[PDB]
Amino acid sequence: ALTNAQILAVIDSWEETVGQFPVITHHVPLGGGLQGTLHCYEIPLAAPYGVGFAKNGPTRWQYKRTINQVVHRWGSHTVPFLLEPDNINGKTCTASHLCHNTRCHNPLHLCWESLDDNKGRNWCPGPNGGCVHAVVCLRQGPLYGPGATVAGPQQRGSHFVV
Amino acid sequence: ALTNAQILAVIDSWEETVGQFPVITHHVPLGGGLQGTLHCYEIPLAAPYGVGFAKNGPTRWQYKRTINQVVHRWGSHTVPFLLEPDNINGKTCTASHLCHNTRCHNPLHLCWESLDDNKGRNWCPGPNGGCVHAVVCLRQGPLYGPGATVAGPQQRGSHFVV
DNA sequence: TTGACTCTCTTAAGAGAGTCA
DNA sequence: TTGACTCTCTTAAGAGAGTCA
Ligand SMILES: [Mg+2]
Ligand SMILES: [Mg+2]
Ligand SMILES: [Zn+2]
Ligand SMILES: [Zn+2]
Ligand SMILES: [Zn+2]
Ligand SMILES: [Zn+2]
Repeated sequence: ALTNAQILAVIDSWEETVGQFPVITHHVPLGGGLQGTLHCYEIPLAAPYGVGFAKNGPTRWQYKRTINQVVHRWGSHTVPFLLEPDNINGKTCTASHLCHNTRCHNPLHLCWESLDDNKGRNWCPGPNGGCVHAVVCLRQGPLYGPGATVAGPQQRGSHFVV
Repeated sequence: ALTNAQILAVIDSWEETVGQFPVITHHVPLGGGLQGTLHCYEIPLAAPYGVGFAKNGPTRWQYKRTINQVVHRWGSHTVPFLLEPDNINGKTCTASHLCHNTRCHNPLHLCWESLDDNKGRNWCPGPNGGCVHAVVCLRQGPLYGPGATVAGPQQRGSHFVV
């Protein structure tokens, strides 16, 4: 809600509830031929999810609290960042999964950044493969690699140069 | 329907027309602190665009030819790839700008790949900065870099470990 | 046959809000 | 007040199809 105290209280309640989610170990590529271990705090697959949580989409959830008799609701991964600016360079800030695991609500696996920065982590080589993200990646992005291009640049005639 | 010879004739007429688009020289980052040059063949900003071309969206165009009284229409960047497979790994193939310049229709600046591969080139370090795309990038992706993350992973209590 | 407009849709990373019990 | 559902929207890389003269 409006007060910093009320916001800190929302963050504290969220952390307490998510801290009781099942902790699932995931071994992950780091880049550079190395592997690491992440501990994700995963929201349940079906109701009940936890106090204050409800599912609004196949992999979308919301957290809600009643403050001053009014319901306040947020995207379930945005709560850690309620005291941060909600935009940057005129772009909306988004909750970004460093573990690339949507059900995870571990705030040690989340950052707050533009949707472009968020998306781009999918292709990052990872913290041991050359990640240059100032807020460093926790793993190599799941889509990093050579790709599967069907056809490359080509011309039939002689009208074009690179 | 259309024979492979009719398709080649469409590609040839498309190349003839695109080859007469204004050619703009762009200096671009290659990665590794190096600079290179790309020559983009840019569709005009407003009508007329060129024989067979029409705008269906702010940065979307289509190419149209009528053959034996039947109207055929294609996305304006898909024409170079009409003799190629149109899917791979269960994913639709898309025209992917190696020059990251949507108005460009230079077929030497295009490849044909999944939408995920396509998007990922936005963050590639480039052909002189560590690109691992099998069909190599022509330049560093426009969104490559440290990013502008507003807040990193953090917790208020001690409920979480990474 | 052609040009110049019109409309809505896909994907996968993210969102806000209403209806009931 | 709290839970469990419902719906559509945003973005930026990409698409298909209709109308009129
Ligand atoms: Mg993400
Ligand atoms: Mg692209
Ligand atoms: Zn996680
Ligand atoms: Zn990274
Ligand atoms: Zn180009
Ligand atoms: Zn590349």
